Amino acid sequence: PKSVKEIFIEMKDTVELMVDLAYASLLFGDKEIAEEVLELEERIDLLNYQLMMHSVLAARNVKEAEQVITILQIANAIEDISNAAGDLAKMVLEGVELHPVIKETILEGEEIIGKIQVYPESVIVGKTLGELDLATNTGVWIIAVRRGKRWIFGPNENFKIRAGDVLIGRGTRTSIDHLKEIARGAIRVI
Amino acid sequence: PKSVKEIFIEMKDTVELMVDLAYASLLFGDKEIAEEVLELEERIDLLNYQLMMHSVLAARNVKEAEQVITILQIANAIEDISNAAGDLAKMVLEGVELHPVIKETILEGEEIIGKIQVYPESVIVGKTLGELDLATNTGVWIIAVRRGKRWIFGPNENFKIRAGDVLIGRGTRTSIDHLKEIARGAIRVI
Ligand SMILES: [Cs+]
Ligand SMILES: [Cs+]
Ligand SMILES: [Cs+]
Ligand SMILES: [Cs+]
Ligand SMILES: [Cs+]
Ligand SMILES: [Cs+]
Ligand SMILES: [Cs+]
Ligand SMILES: [Cs+]
Ligand SMILES: [Cs+]
Ligand SMILES: [Cs+]
Ligand SMILES: [Cs+]
Ligand SMILES: [Cs+]
Ligand SMILES: [Cs+]
Ligand SMILES: [Cs+]
Ligand SMILES: [Cs+]
Ligand SMILES: [Cs+]
Ligand SMILES: [Cs+]
Ligand SMILES: [Cs+]
Ligand SMILES: [Cs+]
Ligand SMILES: [Cs+]
Repeated sequence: PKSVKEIFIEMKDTVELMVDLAYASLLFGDKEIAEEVLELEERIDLLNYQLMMHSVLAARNVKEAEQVITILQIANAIEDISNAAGDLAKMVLEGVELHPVIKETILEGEEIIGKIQVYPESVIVGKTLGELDLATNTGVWIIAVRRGKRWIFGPNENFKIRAGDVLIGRGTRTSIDHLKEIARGAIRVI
Repeated sequence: PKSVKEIFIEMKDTVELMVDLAYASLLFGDKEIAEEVLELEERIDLLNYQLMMHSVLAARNVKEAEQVITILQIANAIEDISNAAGDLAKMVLEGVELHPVIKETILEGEEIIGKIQVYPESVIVGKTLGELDLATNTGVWIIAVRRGKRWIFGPNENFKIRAGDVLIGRGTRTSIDHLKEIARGAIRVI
């Protein structure tokens, strides 16, 4: 038996990832990332359905119905951000020629998206994301990892980095360049 | 003369802030933060109008019209995320009783929102955000600052921290607790 909070947290955590990937796919014109986004859009509809199922069954009296509505209302805004993400994804899958200012805009905002190469020498090779907490210890958020021909989306704390992995992360420009050097093996301390 | 990129970057940077504040206002039931969000919603419509004005005037031939459309299309998704943020803000301004799982959900997601007290002893007192780059050097994003009776939203790199300021930031739970100790003066190094 899942809780409303459980379901709700995954919705928020998933849509945050979806918006990040929609931008990743636009920047790299990557159709596989774009397709991950639409799969996630489905999971959101499924989570929202379940949130409604729990919510509806839970209101006993008037005051509680009133509250259960504030939840649906928020899940609705999350729902709208999810479809918006899907929209950006479709543009990539459609294969339309993107105006150059789009990729530059994603690389020059307060928070950009960056691609990081991991070298054999890097002090992070062998460390899990959990152990590392780059989000925590570097402000760079790892949203995906291209390990050869495969993609690991929304990797967890168990995921262990290998030389050759290409980290896809979000953070400030400075956060990303820094992290890149830690990955070339230029910076031996994290 | 502004450029399309200029306008576009502010749109993306502003909506990212709006979503962050919509959550801040929900968590603290703060009506002033909520009202900032709606003011920002207006600025987005204004930026989008200008983006359209530039875009429309810029397409010379067919291929270029095609590209200018990919821009409008994205500005449209940004537009939808902005209205979604406004929706969350309205719930706070409406003063409706929020279901308890909402504030817990904002405090228990991958990325939470936190309130940070700055003490006289803190090594950050006297430092500008620019100089500091907490986003960069700590992964905590400062989205607003309650300095007494006033709010500084989306503070820039010039903003200089004072004892007594209450920093509103976004980051992982660990990033936020850490930053809190640097603010109590418990941790003398950043
Ligand atoms: Cs490509
Ligand atoms: Cs959806
Ligand atoms: Cs019921
Ligand atoms: Cs909706
Ligand atoms: Cs809608
Ligand atoms: Cs393309
Ligand atoms: Cs650190
Ligand atoms: Cs995963
Ligand atoms: Cs995850
Ligand atoms: Cs590689
Ligand atoms: Cs309040
Ligand atoms: Cs708007
Ligand atoms: Cs024209
Ligand atoms: Cs729209
Ligand atoms: Cs819409
Ligand atoms: Cs309230
Ligand atoms: Cs650091
Ligand atoms: Cs500002
Ligand atoms: Cs700013
Ligand atoms: Cs204070």
